[PDB]
Formats: sequence, C-alpha cells, structure tokens
Amino acid sequence: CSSSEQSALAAAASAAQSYVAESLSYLQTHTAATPRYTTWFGSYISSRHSTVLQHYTDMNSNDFSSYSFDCTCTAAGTFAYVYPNRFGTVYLCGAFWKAPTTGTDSQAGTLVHESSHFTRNGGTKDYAYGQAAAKSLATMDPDKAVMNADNHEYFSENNPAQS
Ligand SMILES: *[C@H]1O[C@H](CO)[C@@H](O)[C@H](O)[C@@H]1O
Ligand SMILES: [Zn+2]
Repeated sequence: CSSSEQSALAAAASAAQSYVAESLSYLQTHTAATPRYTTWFGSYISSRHSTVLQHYTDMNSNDFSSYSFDCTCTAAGTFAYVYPNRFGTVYLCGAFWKAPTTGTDSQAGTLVHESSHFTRNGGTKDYAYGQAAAKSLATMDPDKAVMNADNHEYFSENNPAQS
C-alpha cells in the first residue's frame, strides 16, 4: 500500500469504527422491532437480535486502524476480501478505491462487511450480495440475514437513514 492508500485507509478505518460503534449502540438500546432492524435483519425476535448484537460487540472491540491492510489486489469489480481464520488482515481490491469513504457501498461499509466475516467476530457468510438481495433475504430467510455480511454493512451504512 502506497502512502496515499494508507491515508485513505486511515479515514476508512476511523469511519468504520464509528459505524460499528453506532450500530452496536443502536442494537443495545432497541429491543423491539424498528424499520432499520427489520429491513436488514427481518422480523424481530430476541435470538436473532442477540446474534447481530454479538457480531457488533465483537467488531466494536477490534481496532480497525490496526488491521493489516494489503493493496496488491487489482481486480476492478471487487471491493475487498479476507480469510476468516486469518484475523486482522484485509485485502483491498480495485472497487474499494472508487467507493466513497462513507455512504452506500462505501469504504467504511466494506470494512464492516469484511470485519464481520472474521471467525473471531462471528463468521458471517455471503448468502446475499447487494441491497436488493439483502432485503429479500431479510424478508424471506431472517435466519441467514443475521448471518450475511452485506446485511450488516447495509444496517451500519443506514443510507437512506431509517433507525
Ligand atoms: C421491516 O419490516 C417491518 C414489518 O415487519 C416494518 O416495520 C419496517 O418498515 C421494515 O420493512
Ligand atoms: Zn463478503
């Protein structure tokens, strides 16, 4: 990673840390159905809420700015990826650099997505990609929604806002 890329990652890491902190606080204080929760995680029920609450509790504990970043990947369509059992290392690809720091499909949101994938943080899977698929997963299969990385990213980004 170049100096500029490291600078960009410092901004993205900070924003991702804030996304996770706010999302965790939101989950801790809302123990009933709300538009933001149901849209990304489906019908509210204690067990599922507990699952997502735990994911954000784990991600909140890790220092995003201390992750080991790798910028060798040049694949244009890919934002980033990680190996679940190789905690703390995040590989950035082409799309990551085109994405805005915050917002929809952002750098910060991408880090939240990847962070949730680490086994240490809960090991979310990729059952659905994109907002359309994520929302459909939440409505049709909540069990997998609370285990889908993109559903966490979109809940955190919260753009447009709902809460
Ligand atoms: C999630 O679903 C609930 C209904 O179960 C709504 O209150 C919310 O707007 C979101 O679509
Ligand atoms: Zn993923």
